[PDB]
Amino acid sequence: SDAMTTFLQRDEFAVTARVLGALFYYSPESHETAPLVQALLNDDWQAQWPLDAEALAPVAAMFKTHSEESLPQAWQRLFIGPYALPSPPWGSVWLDRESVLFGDSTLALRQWMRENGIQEPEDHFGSLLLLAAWLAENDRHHECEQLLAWHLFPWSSRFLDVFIDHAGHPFYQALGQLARLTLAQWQAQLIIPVAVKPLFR
Repeated sequence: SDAMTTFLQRDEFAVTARVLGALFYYSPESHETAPLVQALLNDDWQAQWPLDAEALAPVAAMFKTHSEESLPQAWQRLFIGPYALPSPPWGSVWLDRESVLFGDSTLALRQWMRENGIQEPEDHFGSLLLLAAWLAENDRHHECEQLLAWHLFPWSSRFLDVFIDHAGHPFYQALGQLARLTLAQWQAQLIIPVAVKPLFR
């Protein structure tokens, strides 16, 4: 490392948070993400992602792996309904004893946001990554690390493990794996430790 390469690489965190967050937040047909989806399905991108090539290669291939289920079918099944979601992408599902939306962990996140002047529940996996990206982009690094350590990482690894195991569409399995690898890199570099919180699901 040196100061020049570090500065030139400043956007690695935020851009990867934005990609991962968007792909969990928006439908794969959205104007926001369809071009990214198309590139993951068809094009050469992995060299530009800030992970080791050996770790990325299987993931890039998994994105391109065929299913008879369409991406819009999978998105609906995984994130919308009507049947229970295999891995619901909201923090309070994992961190609240009753496993509801707008739970106690959601309120803890809200309080933290309010005390730091930061402004549908807020604890969606994709929403939290998009918020982390915004914080990093606006030079609020201390706050970004608290968001990750206290409000995302206590549940994200569990959510991702279940999602990867049960997604059942290669595109979304790959997205889960990419997120797991990327967030693990971030966790390993965090200045402060992850809050250890009970997980109920």
